[PDB]
Amino acid sequence: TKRERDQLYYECYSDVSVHEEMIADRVRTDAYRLGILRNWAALRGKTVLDVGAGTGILSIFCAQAGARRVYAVEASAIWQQAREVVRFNGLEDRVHVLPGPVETVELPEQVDAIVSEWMGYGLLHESMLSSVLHARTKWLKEGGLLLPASAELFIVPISDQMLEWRLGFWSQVKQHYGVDMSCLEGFATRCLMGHSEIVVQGLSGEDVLARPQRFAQLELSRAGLEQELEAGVGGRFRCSCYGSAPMHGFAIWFQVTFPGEKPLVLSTSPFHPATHWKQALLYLNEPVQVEQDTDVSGEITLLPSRDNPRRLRVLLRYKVGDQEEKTKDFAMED
Amino acid sequence: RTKRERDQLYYECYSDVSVHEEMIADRVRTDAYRLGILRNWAALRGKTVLDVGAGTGILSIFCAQAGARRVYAVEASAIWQQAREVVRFNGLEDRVHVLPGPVETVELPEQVDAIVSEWMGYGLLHESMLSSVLHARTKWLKEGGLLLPASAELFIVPISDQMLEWRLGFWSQVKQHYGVDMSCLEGFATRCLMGHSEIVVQGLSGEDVLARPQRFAQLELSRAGLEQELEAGVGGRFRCSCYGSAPMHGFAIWFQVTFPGEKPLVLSTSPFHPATHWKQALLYLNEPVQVEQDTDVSGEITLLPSRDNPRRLRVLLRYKVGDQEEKTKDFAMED
Ligand SMILES: C[C@H](N)C(=O)Nc1ccc2n[nH]c(-c3cccc(S(=O)(=O)N(C)C)c3)c2c1
Ligand SMILES: C[C@H](N)C(=O)Nc1ccc2n[nH]c(-c3cccc(S(=O)(=O)N(C)C)c3)c2c1
Ligand SMILES: Nc1ncnc2c1ncn2[C@@H]1O[C@H](CSCC[C@H](N)C(=O)O)[C@@H](O)[C@H]1O
Ligand SMILES: Nc1ncnc2c1ncn2[C@@H]1O[C@H](CSCC[C@H](N)C(=O)O)[C@@H](O)[C@H]1O
Repeated sequence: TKRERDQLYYECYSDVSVHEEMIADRVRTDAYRLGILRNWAALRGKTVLDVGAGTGILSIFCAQAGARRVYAVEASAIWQQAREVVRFNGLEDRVHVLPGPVETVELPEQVDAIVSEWMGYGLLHESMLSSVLHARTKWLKEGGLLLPASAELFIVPISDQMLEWRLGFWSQVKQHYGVDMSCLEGFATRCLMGHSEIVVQGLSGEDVLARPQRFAQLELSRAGLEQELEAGVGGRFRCSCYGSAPMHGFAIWFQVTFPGEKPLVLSTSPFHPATHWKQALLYLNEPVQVEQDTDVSGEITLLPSRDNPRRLRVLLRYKVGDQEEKTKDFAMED
Repeated sequence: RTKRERDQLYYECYSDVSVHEEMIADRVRTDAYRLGILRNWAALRGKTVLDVGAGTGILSIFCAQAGARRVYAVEASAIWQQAREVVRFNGLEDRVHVLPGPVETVELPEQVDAIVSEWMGYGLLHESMLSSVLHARTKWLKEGGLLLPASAELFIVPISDQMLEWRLGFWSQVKQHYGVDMSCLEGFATRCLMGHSEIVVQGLSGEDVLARPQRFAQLELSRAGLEQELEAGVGGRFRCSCYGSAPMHGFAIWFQVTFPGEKPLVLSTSPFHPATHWKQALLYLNEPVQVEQDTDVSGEITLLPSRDNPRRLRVLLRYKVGDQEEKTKDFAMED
């Protein structure tokens, strides 16, 4: 039920831990600070809607860039901590915390700018972008500023170092304890790779087996986008492996772009500094060995789950070299 | 919340590889049992063994290697199928017999000369598996029979969790990195991280320990009314004296278990010993208390099963810190 699903979802954000995690994410939090301060021209003297203000930090960054008024809308009980932070920084007169969903809140005026940190695992887990787009339609003036303004999604075949050690563990028992358990490699593979869950795990550049491929671009200003999101977003990809590796499946990640000076990009690439998002891993049922110039192709759609519209679903089709086309349907882990 | 529903959810954890990888990767735990079993070759060579919860079968195989003639590997989760294959692959399928199902209901062809079991949960008694080992002792161990391990001890000490101290202080550091003062959120963070009634499993070290650890219970597995003690709740009074000035966050408990020898082998989960998968079980007060050198800390702790889930550890804590009034807190193992 909606009532139950919202209450359960907002329960997460009424607790300190996820906000500690988000603000401790320097890459994420510095990116928004600099994205905002670099848009001082467009914000100074202007009104801002912060969609999902949480502890209020981004609304305060907007005030510090010289916005005349900032509506900090927060649906979870954390709105009380945002009010306390705004009062505590002496900005009660410039930042107004409004409890409740952005979909139903009443702003006194339309706004010149929206700022929101709406991105989930795999970019679209939690489906918060719908709330930002709802706010854009209803509260942003024609021509108004969107922070960030766009998002891009990337895919690449990976060999996951940590998964490889966990799979290989059972073959090393004999050397450690004088019992041969190498026969549980099959079992370990079914348990760790044969599930249909998206796995959130940080990779390094060494886990990446080809040139990453962009499979989608979301321009938040593009009319049509709400409908695209419920249809599902994605496309085809093609790439060539660098070398011999046990391929475990694919990583997807995203970046978002603030307008500038010059445009600031917040990346969640494994080639770039770690963020709380890590990457979203799509494991094959078992490893497939690949080689220099092995062709990996397929097609991916990100769409909301039927039973929970905040639950990211990934439909993957893929071909590794001369192995036949396969299909796998993933849902975000609990 | 039916018994058959609680059981199938519990055993579904053990039917998956992850827990068995974690346990076998725990060198301290796994070496202690290898060594504790092989050290006991005398009483095992040519003898019958019951392995209560054989899992992937590893301890059942240590016993065959120790020279046991017949080992019954009882395992209630679907992992018994993986144990059968491990035994087969190590060429031991005539000495080690994997029997599926709960030890409470399975049929051995005979009484056994030894029980071995790795029954220990977080805070020692989380999962309430000791009850199954004792059921099997009563029902299947011969008079004068051997138990591996033989005893367990519970320990308690006031702690100043350096990790929690960092997390509570985090909101005071926001102004320095980002130019926003969020120091006013310390109270909120304290309510969230300390104000709940969950036992937190977390690895401490000496720097976290505020006093001499106190033993608050000794479980001799051979002792008669132990099952009844477990139902009533095991525990006892404790008192200690703080080492220095510190924000006290609460208590850590841990356990060791002892195998008979050589000398007796002690598997310890103390924060002063090498790290295990069990770590320590943390009991936080609702908020920090400032203690000083020689600040007196005392109370009484009971460990017992929860009412709704009998496999869920509950801790009743009564404590007093200096001249603050006695307080009470009732903890249940985190899910
Ligand atoms: C949208 C925003 N920009 C964001 O980054 N949110 C974050 C940030 C940090 C998180 N740490 N863990 C989680 C998390 C953990 C478990 C479950 C879920 S959930 O089902 O999507 N949920 C919100 C209840 C989320 C985080 C979510
Ligand atoms: C008793 C045995 N000796 C042992 O050490 N068991 C272990 C060992 C490692 C574990 N890693 N995580 C868990 C764990 C994680 C979630 C839930 C639970 S549970 O409620 O107690 N349950 C079994 C369903 C347990 C472990 C249990
Ligand atoms: N439809 C909606 N209306 C209002 N707030 C929402 C919302 N959907 C999600 N939120 C809130 O949006 C927040 C996203 S997390 C980001 C919090 C804060 N802006 C920061 O950057 O640290 C959560 O607090 C969540 O409760
Ligand atoms: N009453 C019971 N009867 C049989 N098996 C049980 C049981 N209670 C718990 N178990 C099983 O006991 C095991 C304990 S943990 C794994 C122990 C394994 N012998 C090892 O040391 O690596 C789990 O596999 C669990 O499923």
